[PDB]
Order: sequence, then structure tokens, then C-alpha cells
Amino acid sequence: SNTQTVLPFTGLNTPSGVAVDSAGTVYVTDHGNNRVVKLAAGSTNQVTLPFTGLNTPHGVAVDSAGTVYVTDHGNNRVVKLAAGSNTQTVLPFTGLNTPSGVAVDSAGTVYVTDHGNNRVVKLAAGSTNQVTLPFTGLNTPHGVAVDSAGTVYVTDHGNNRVVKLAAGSNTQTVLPFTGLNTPSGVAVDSAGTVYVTDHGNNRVVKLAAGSTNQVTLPFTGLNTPHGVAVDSAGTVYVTDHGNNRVVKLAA
Ligand SMILES: [Zn+2]
Ligand SMILES: [Zn+2]
Ligand SMILES: [Zn+2]
Ligand SMILES: [Zn+2]
Repeated sequence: SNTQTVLPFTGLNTPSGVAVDSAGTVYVTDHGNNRVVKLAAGSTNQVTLPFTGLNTPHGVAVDSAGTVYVTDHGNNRVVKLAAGSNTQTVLPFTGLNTPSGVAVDSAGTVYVTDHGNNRVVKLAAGSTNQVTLPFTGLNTPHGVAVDSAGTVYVTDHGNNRVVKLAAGSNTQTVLPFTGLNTPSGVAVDSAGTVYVTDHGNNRVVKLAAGSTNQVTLPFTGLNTPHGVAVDSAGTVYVTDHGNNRVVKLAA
């Protein structure tokens, strides 16, 4: 549909990452304010999550237990916070250089786009064994998403492309998006449809699984969209750091 709502967040300064959970709570990294905020479905009351020490936080993800993960790229680290907790945990990633995106699968594995090092890395839940995923020839990989089957999707914007890698595969596929210019956020729905913020064209596009028929989502008044997320009903959420807002569009 074209049913668009601006969510009632307040005081945002360059929102960047966005994620939505199974309850419809929307999480946003307020990049210029070094904080992560949330709004429950239908709520009017934005809440700041109790992270501390962030410097340009960027990607955000939320697992099935409500633990929130944030890439803190100024500090080359990934931080998590269990729902309701006041102690944040710095995950044991090593050698990150400006990490931009984070995703978490149903087993709790955490995937990070290590933007400055041209790689995607992961940690299984509770492990210190960082593993590099066998993508090929990435160049400033930026956004990352993981679907219910463990396929990992990456905006490989230094190569102006979106790639995907099935769980256990050693051979990535390049998705046939049309007309991209430097993609940033990526998200994937329960049907495997892939949503991408085509940042250099100020638009959000989608491609159903295995399809070549790209659709531009009918948002109106987008200025500089950046991050994208999609909920279990197919509603799409986009951060716009040109006008400091978060917009949602029903399916
Ligand atoms: Zn950033
Ligand atoms: Zn980037
Ligand atoms: Zn980004
Ligand atoms: Zn941007």
C-alpha cells in the first residue's frame, strides 16, 4: 500500500540503523546523539536504551529474546544489552575496523559487516571463535540481514551490489537489482523478499526471492533514507537522516 505514517520519535539527530522485533517495537540508532531509542507498537513514549560509551552507533539488531545489538563504529566494537538489563556486554569480535551493520539469527549467531576490512564476520552465541563468512571480493560491505533459513544478505556498496550467501555455501549470488547507486540498509521478510535502501537514489526498493521484478516502495517525501526494516506483517520502516524521522509503510 501507500499507507504511510511518521512515527512519533523525538530529538533524533541523524537516525541510521533501524530494527523491528516480533512485537512490533521499533529500535533506532540515533547516530549523532550516540544513543539507541525504541518505540513500542502504538506507543507514544520513546525510551532510550541504557547503552553507554557509544560513538557514532550505526547498525542495530534485536533477537527473539529482545536482546539488542549495536555496532559502535567509533569504538570498533559491537555491544549488546539484554531486555530489562543495565549491564551492556562488548562482544569478543577482534580486529573490527568501522563495523556498520549487525544481524542476529534465530540461534543467536551475530553477524557483522566489518565495513573497513571488506569482510563479514560472525560469532555463535557464547563463543569467542570469530569466523569470516566465505563471501568473495567485498568492498566496504555496509548493511547485513539474515533470514529464517540462515541466508545472509549484504549491501556490498564499494562494488555497487547486493550479495547473498546461503547457510553452508561457499558461493555467493549477486542479486539482480536495477539502477542502484550505493546501497545502505537491507532487510528481508518471512517470504524472502529483499528490501534495500538505494541511498544514492533517495529511494527504497524491493525484490522478491529469485525474481528480477524490482518495485520502488511508494514512500512520499523521503529526503535521505538510510536504514530499512520489515516486520512480520510486511510493514516497512525507514530512517531518514535528511529530515530526522522514521517512517512506516504498510504492505
Ligand atoms: Zn555510521
Ligand atoms: Zn558504507
Ligand atoms: Zn548504514
Ligand atoms: Zn545515510
